[PDB]
Amino acid sequence: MRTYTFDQVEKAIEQLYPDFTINTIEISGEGNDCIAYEINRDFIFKFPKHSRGSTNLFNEVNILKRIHNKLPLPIPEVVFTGMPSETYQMSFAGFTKIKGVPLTPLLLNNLPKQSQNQAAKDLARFLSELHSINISGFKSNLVLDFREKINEDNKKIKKLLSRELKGPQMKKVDDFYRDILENEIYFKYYPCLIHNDFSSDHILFDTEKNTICGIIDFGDAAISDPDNDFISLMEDDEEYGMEFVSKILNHYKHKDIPTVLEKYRMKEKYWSFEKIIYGKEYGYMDWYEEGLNEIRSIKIK
Ligand SMILES: Nc1ncnc2c1ncn2[C@@H]1O[C@H](CO)[C@@H](O)[C@H]1O
Ligand SMILES: [Cl-]
Repeated sequence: MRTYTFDQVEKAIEQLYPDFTINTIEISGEGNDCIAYEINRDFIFKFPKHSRGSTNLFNEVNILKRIHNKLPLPIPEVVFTGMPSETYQMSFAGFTKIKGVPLTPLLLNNLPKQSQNQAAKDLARFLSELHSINISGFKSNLVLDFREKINEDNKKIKKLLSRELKGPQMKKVDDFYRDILENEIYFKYYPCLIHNDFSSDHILFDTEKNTICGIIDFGDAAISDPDNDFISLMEDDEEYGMEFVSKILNHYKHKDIPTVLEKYRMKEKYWSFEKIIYGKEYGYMDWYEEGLNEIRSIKIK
């Protein structure tokens, strides 16, 4: 992973946009892929920590352009873009800053009921529109076929762990994957554009009006199961929990809530495997070793 000096950030931007005066530059936050810099309190510029992150940033730029002006909450607008090199598909990008603070579960549960309900309705409406966007222009690098993802994961896990697990432990890994694969419910969805990291840290809130004022972080958006964007809201402490999320599902007119729950339960168990792979694909040994220990020692449905 690479980090950046403030000077490097300013030089990179100067190279392609020499007429843009930078007065203020501060780190705004940081995810798996990118470090974010707030520039002139007007813009957020993302700089990739690594190649994989850069490809995600390239995709985020492409998606945000394709959906500009289509959705009923504000989303970042692409204003500046960097260049490809032998290392990065895109060396940086600058988006409009969306104002607001994350709608944390704490903040949400302290709102008056009327604003909680309005927030659930505004989310459903946003997701209905997002999930309705015409996907036919989106190439295969943006398509995340869940069955292919599960089979490809099964193969990455075997390749990574065949020297790390004993016989019965790998047996339990095969039983687990066989069980998921034989359940049709995970695989029969109508593919749609999904945010795919749809959680409270990415939902921005205006406390003067008590209304959601933006959705951010599209670097994982992909063509996939629309249910992914309800399950990412559901974790009982970390996120909103079921009472709130069923108001979103009801506003969205979801026809099959129990399927949403079943997907959520499966994704809870699936986390150990995600941790191994993420471990290696994003260079986080801590996750790797945590996921390995869980496969080694603990029951998995
Ligand atoms: N366009 C934006 N407007 C407001 N905050 C942003 C924006 N983009 C990124 N951020 C912040 O920097 C982090 C990493 O992208 C985000 O989760 C958020 O904290
Ligand atoms: Cl469209």
